[PDB]
Amino acid sequence: EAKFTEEKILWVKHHTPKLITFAISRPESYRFKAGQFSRLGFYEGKGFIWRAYSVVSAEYADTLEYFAVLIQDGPMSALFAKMQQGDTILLDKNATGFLLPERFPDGKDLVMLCTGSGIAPFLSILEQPEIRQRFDTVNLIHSVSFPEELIFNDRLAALSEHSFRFVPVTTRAANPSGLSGKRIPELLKNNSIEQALHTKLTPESTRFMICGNPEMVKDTFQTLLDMGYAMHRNRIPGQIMMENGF
Ligand SMILES: Cc1cc2nc3c(=O)[nH]c(=O)nc-3n(C[C@H](O)[C@H](O)[C@H](O)COP(=O)(O)OP(=O)(O)OC[C@H]3O[C@@H](n4cnc5c(N)ncnc54)[C@H](O)[C@@H]3O)c2cc1C
Ligand SMILES: NC(=O)c1ccc[n+]([C@@H]2O[C@H](COP(=O)([O-])OP(=O)(O)OC[C@H]3O[C@@H](n4cnc5c(N)ncnc54)[C@H](OP(=O)(O)O)[C@@H]3O)[C@@H](O)[C@H]2O)c1
Repeated sequence: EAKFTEEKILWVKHHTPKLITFAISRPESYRFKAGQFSRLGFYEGKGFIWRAYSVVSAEYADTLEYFAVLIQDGPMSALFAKMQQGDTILLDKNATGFLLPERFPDGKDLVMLCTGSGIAPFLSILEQPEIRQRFDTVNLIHSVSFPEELIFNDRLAALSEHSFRFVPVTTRAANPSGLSGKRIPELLKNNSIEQALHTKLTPESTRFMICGNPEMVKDTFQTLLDMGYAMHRNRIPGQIMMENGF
């Protein structure tokens, strides 16, 4: 039939005036791999409006959960800001994306680097039991401007205490637990991330995922290349995978 189904908003949590999570009903035949994104839409008059969102919830969960930054004057943000439980929302029948760490042949330490809402796919990746089994450590570095935007801080930090480490980065204000004042590319360059994790990072043992602001992705990729890392390819195992968070 159609390329999408009509689902319902099950709930909406307004963590801050600009940051929301929400959940939608999940058709039994909707399958995705941790790290992928859905396309969500609404009827817009006689037409549609569609956007991509990384699935935050686990592959095995019975709902679909998402995490959205409300963009000033954004068309989809405007709908998200007024949507309520019970509203109809459209779910494209197909999930997409290549942020798939199991494609890495080996590696001792998985390091996921994200900004803002780009944390979303890594939250779903964190639920896959085999990811934790194949990596000696799994690390998540999350960069936001202010600590109030670290909305998953409480539980990620609870999961950190085969090890899992969470390092918050706040670029425009201090945060006690993690790194403050500096963006991820510089924190890779000056050894701060390597020191924060207590794990030496090398091309031989470290595998990188990057998701977030496109300028951050380019800057991080360039920094890693200068440090001897390589892009994962169809025929080269490599040590870097990346996806623009928007
Ligand atoms: C593969 C992919 C995955 C995505 N996953 C998510 C997700 O999990 N969560 C999410 O919030 N958005 C996600 N986005 C972006 C999302 O699809 C929309 O762009 C976003 O919801 C804003 O839509 P809008 O209509 O309100 O404004 P738009 O017209 O779509 O965007 C206006 C501008 O706002 C900025 N912007 C848009 N989205 C973001 C963002 N999330 N963070 C920072 N700046 C942004 C950009 O400069 C953009 O040009 C993803 C985009 C892609 C391509
Ligand atoms: N949050 C911001 O600082 C900021 C700035 C300009 C516009 N906006 C707008 O505000 C809305 C919300 O955005 P957001 O804060 O969720 O997303 P964001 O602008 O992408 O910021 C999230 C994180 O990404 C970092 N970052 C940005 N560019 C980077 C780069 N080139 N290299 C490395 N790290 C980089 C930011 O550092 P910094 O804090 O140092 O930028 C911040 O830590 C969007 O409409 C966005 O366009 C936000």
